[PDB]
Amino acid sequence: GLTIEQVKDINRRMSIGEAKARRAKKEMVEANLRLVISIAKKYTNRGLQFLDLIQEGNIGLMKAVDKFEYRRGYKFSTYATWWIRQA
DNA sequence: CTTGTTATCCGCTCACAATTCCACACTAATTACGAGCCGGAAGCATAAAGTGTAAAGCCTTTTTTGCCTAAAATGTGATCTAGATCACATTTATTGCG
Repeated sequence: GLTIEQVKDINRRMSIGEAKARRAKKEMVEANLRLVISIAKKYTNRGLQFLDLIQEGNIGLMKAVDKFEYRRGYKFSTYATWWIRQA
């Protein structure tokens, strides 16, 4: 129900906001890889290998960083490790 | 003097255990719990057309039974001729020999 010319304008500016945020979150999911292996000692030999253990650990950190609020009393080193041990 | 290829050396990843049967005896650790949720099935009686089972109800055919009796098979024993029986004693005829 939109013009083929203007419909592109809506999406072209969405790739700008998601890009400035994506690259900005690539620095938090790289310097915090030490916390993933830290709590990865509670689910070692059980049924899944260690190589596939930090798999659900890295995906969890990338989820918490997105739903994180710097304007909140709780820090990140505690709020992020919540979704990690959940995956 | 500097440069190259080549030879020797090392540590490394790599490929690589072969005399031949059986018997007896023995053996395993670990991820926080509780409340709420949807799940399968506990096997419940239901009910129907459909199916295949299970009583025994008179017919017909087979098979054992008891039957009757007309006609054929079956002892009676004392006398009497045609038959049989043993053992191993002595007499007889067979083919040749000389």
